Amino acid sequence: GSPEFMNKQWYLLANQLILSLSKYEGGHIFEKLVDAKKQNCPDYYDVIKNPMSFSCIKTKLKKGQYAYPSEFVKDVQLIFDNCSLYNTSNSVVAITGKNIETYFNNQLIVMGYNNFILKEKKINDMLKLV
Ligand SMILES: Cc1ccccc1-c1[nH]c(C)c2c1CCCCC2=O
Repeated sequence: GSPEFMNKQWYLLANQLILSLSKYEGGHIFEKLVDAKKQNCPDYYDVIKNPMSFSCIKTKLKKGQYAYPSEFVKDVQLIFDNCSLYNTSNSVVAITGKNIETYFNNQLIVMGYNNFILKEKKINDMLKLV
């Protein structure tokens, strides 16, 4: 397809997808960066050195700071990885995090978003062939 047209497309799906995650059940705990004091987890940024939240990703989208479709997924997946790292598997937060992660990955399938990630790869090979 048209290269800039494609970029407009997956940008639209990303902005849609981050919004669905904000409204999904429990998504509000990933909306903002954790305030270690107000959540009384005062060791959070001793454990999590690469913090990420839905609002950070929204700002990147708004600022046009994603060059590839995989870069958006990587940031969302980072939220889920921080969540499972910090919270024990039998905790409310860990369980909530795995529920949103399953939903995010399934939206990637339903929305055709993964085809944009596949496209990104072959273009970079097509560029390697030059
Ligand atoms: C549980 C909660 C409520 C309101 C705002 C943020 C949170 C939250 N969101 C994450 C990803 C958290 C926490 C605090 C509990 C332990 C640390 C954590 O992973």
